[PDB]
Order: sequence, then structure tokens, then C-alpha cells
Amino acid sequence: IDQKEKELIKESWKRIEPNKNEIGLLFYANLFKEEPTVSVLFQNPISSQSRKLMQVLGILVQGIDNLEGLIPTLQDLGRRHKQYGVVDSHYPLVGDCLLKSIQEYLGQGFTEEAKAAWTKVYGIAAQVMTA
Amino acid sequence: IDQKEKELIKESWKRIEPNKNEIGLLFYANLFKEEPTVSVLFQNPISSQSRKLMQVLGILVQGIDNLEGLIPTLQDLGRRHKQYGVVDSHYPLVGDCLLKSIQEYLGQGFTEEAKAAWTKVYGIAAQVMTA
Amino acid sequence: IDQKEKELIKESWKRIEPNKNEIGLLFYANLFKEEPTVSVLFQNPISSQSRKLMQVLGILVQGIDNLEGLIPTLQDLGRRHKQYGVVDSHYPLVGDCLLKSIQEYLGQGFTEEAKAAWTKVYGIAAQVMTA
Ligand code: HEM
Ligand code: HEM
Ligand code: HEM
Repeated sequence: IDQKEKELIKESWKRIEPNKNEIGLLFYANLFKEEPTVSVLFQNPISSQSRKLMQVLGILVQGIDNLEGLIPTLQDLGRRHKQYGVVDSHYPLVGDCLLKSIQEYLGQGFTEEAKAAWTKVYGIAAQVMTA
Repeated sequence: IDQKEKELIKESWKRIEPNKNEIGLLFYANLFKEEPTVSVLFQNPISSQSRKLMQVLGILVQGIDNLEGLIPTLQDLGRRHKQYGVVDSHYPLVGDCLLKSIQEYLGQGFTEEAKAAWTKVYGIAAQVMTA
Repeated sequence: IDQKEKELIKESWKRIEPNKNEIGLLFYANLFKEEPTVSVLFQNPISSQSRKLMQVLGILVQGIDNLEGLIPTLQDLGRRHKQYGVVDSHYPLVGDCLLKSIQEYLGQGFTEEAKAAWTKVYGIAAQVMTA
């Protein structure tokens, strides 16, 4: 993750943040339309789950200058996800759906370079979580 | 089985399947320690026998939306089992041992919800096989 | 152990190792079928037991150029074995079953010359453990 990529994360976060509730909820709609059996793993109200996911994305942004410091957090997270029945193959699905939902809700406000930076950051977080 | 159970079977199979050889082999070790008398019935290499049992569990997953479609297959397999010396009381022994072995090998990666759904699917298969 | 036998141990271990989880669990199933009386000695989860056995076999391979260096390790392990109820006459049975299980899982992958070598290496380890 280079300096330009860090600043693209911060800039695009300023576009995602004020629309975070909508982007999270669109993400679950899009995810359950693309993989029609994964919704059973979600046992809590989806509005609550969406707040949790968007809070962690905001933590990644907040730590973007030193993702290394987020390694323990992400490891603990990744462990809990195995306990929910989440498997390694779910991560590319979730990443693609999240990035497409951000791109969908913001349109041109989410730039191609910003989406490339988020692809990398998600790929990092997924690697750390899946050990 | 209901829609949530069908989904749990499909999603949990994504963790059981890549570990299916180990889970099968663990299941024969566990079954032979729990009920040493049953081991005489197994006359073929256990490495090949585990492959066959795991192949049928994959078929149950592939067919899980319409287990009725599998009734004739399961009836033929139940008839063959009677030829091997298998009797009705062996089915609950085998289901307990198989479920325990998937729970052992996967630990908390086999969720309580998935275990309940697989418990039900095993019961259905054992019922069809024994008429 | 001569130079050629040492090489055969090292050669066959590159085939055994990637398969070690399955070979160790197949060994328990086969042991418990061949010798139903001994399963009562194995009181911990067999998935964890198999990991422990295959780890020590790795250590025997790692130290194959100087098995005399492993004498203390093997003495300590043999003492533990007495505390688990294991007696000398168990050793040939376990060795036979272990070798037959590696042969079964690898087939053609396990040559006669490699099986002979492992026979000698098992015999050395069992002699040391039984002092
Ligand atoms: C970087 C990727 C991800 C992040 C930041 C993330 C974030 C979160 C967070 C913050 C939680 C709340 C509970 C906890 O902290 O343990 C959660 C729960 C959960 N996540 Fe994720 N997640 C990610 C990937 C995934 C993937 C790939 C899936 C696959 C479907 C998934 C499915 C779930 C499920 C099923 C729950 C539990 C919902 C419940 O309470 O029933 N997550 N996730
Ligand atoms: C849902 C439950 C079961 C499934 C899916 C299943 C599956 C299989 C399959 C696929 C075979 C290969 C031969 C064939 O297709 O006829 C087989 C053979 C066998 N099964 Fe099962 N089985 C089940 C329950 C049982 C039970 C309850 C026992 C009681 C010990 C058992 C004992 C055996 C034996 C002895 C053989 C033959 C081994 C040999 O060839 O010598 N199975 N089983
Ligand atoms: C070269 C031969 C063997 C090796 C490398 C080996 C390795 C081990 C290892 C690493 C352990 C873990 C506990 C510890 O480290 O003290 C162990 C435990 C054990 N071994 Fe062996 N072993 C061998 C032979 C045997 C034989 C001949 C038996 C006879 C049945 C046997 C039965 C057991 C039992 C019952 C335990 C304890 C299981 C428990 O925790 O309940 N092992 N063996």
C-alpha cells in the first residue's frame, strides 16, 4: 500500500462515510441476490450487521497509515468469522459485492483509482483474517 | 428439511468438503473404537471406503433441495447395506459417530446450526435406507 | 542404518508428508480394526493423536543422519508409553499397521525398498523406546 493509495482510501472514505448506511444495506441486498444461500449465516438483524461492517471499514480507514497495527484486530476478527461458518471462498465474493455496491451507490464519485486502492486494502484485510 | 436447513447444508459443505478425506478416516477410527464389533463388516480398504461414504454425502448435498429425488438411490443403497450385515440399530451409532467426527475435525468451524441440519439430513437418509 | 536406507527414508518422506493427516488417521482406523483390544488405550481425540504421531515421524526423518541424537527424546517417549498401558508386544503390531497404512494410502508411491527402510527405522525407534 503506497502513499497515493492511502490518500485514495481517505478521499473515497469521505464519499462512502455520509452514505455508509445505504451502501452497507445495498451490499447485503446485492450479496444475497448473487449467492442465494449465504444469507443463512447472518443470524442478526441486517441493519445491525450493516452498522458493524461499516464501523470496521471506518477503522481500516482510520488506521490506513499503519495497517500493521490492525493485524491483531483482523486476526481476532478472522477467527470469529471461521466460527460463524465463513470459509475462505466467501471472501472474494464479499469483496466483489462490497466494491460493486460502493461503485453502484456513489457512481462516478467512486473513482477507478479509488476502487483499485480499495481492492488492495480488502485483499490485505482478507489475507490477514484467513491466516 | 426447511429452506434454512438446506442453506446450512450447502454452506457448511464448503468446509466439510476440502476436509472430507480426513473426516471420513477419523470417522472409521472413532466408529471402530466406539463399537469394535462393527469393524468386522468392513472387508475393503478403509481408504477406499471413506472415499465412497464421502461421495454419497456430496450427493446428498448436491440433491439437498429435493431429497425426495434421491429416494430410489437411497433405497438401493439400503438394500446393499442389508447384504453387508448392517441392521437398523447400526444407523443411530453411525450417525452419532459421523456427526461427532465432523465436529471434532472442524471444531467451532462446524456451527451448532449446521450440526443440527446435518443431524436431520442423516436421519432422513437412514430412514429411507431402512424403509 | 546405511546410506541408501537413509536416502530412501528421506525420499519417501516427501510423498508421506503432504499426505500425513490422512495416513495418520487411516493408521488408527486400521489399528482399531486389526487389534480391537488396543483402542481402549487411546483416550484423547484421535485427530490430535494422529497429529502427534506424524510430528514425531517427521522428527525421526529430520534426524535420520544421526538417530543416536534422538535417543533421549525416544527414551522419554517410551516411559510415557508405559504410563499409557503400552507393553512391548504392542510395538510390532503398531509398526506393521503403520507400514501397511502408508503402503495403502500411497500405493505405487511407496516402494518395497522404502517400506523395508521404514521397517528398520521403526524397529530402531521401538527398541530405544522399550530399552
Ligand atoms: C474484510 C472483510 C470483512 C469484515 C470487515 C467483516 C466485518 C464483520 C464484523 C465487524 C462482524 C461483527 C461480529 C464480529 O466482530 O465478530 C461480522 C460478523 C459477520 N460476518 Fe463479516 N466481515 C468480513 C468478511 C465477511 C465474509 C467474507 C463473510 C462471508 C459471508 C462474512 C460474514 C459474516 C457473518 C455471517 C457474521 C455474523 C453475523 C451474525 O451475528 O450472525 N464477513 N463481520
Ligand atoms: C447414511 C448412512 C450411510 C451411507 C451414506 C453409507 C454409504 C456407503 C456406501 C456409499 C458404501 C459403498 C457400497 C455401496 O454403495 O453399496 C457403503 C458400504 C458399506 N457400509 Fe455404509 N453407509 C451408511 C450407513 C452405514 C451403516 C449404518 C453401517 C453400519 C456399520 C454401514 C456399513 C457399511 C459397510 C460394512 C459397507 C461395505 C464395506 C465393504 O465393502 O466391505 N454403512 N456405505
Ligand atoms: C515408534 C512408535 C511410536 C511413536 C513414534 C509414538 C508416538 C506417540 C506420541 C508422540 C504420543 C504422544 C504422547 C507423548 O508424546 O508422550 C504417543 C501417545 C500414545 N501412544 Fe504412541 N507412539 C508409538 C508407539 C505406540 C505403540 C506401540 C502403542 C501401542 C498401542 C502406542 C500407543 C499410544 C497411546 C495409548 C498413547 C496415549 C494416547 C492418549 O493420550 O490417550 N504408541 N505415542
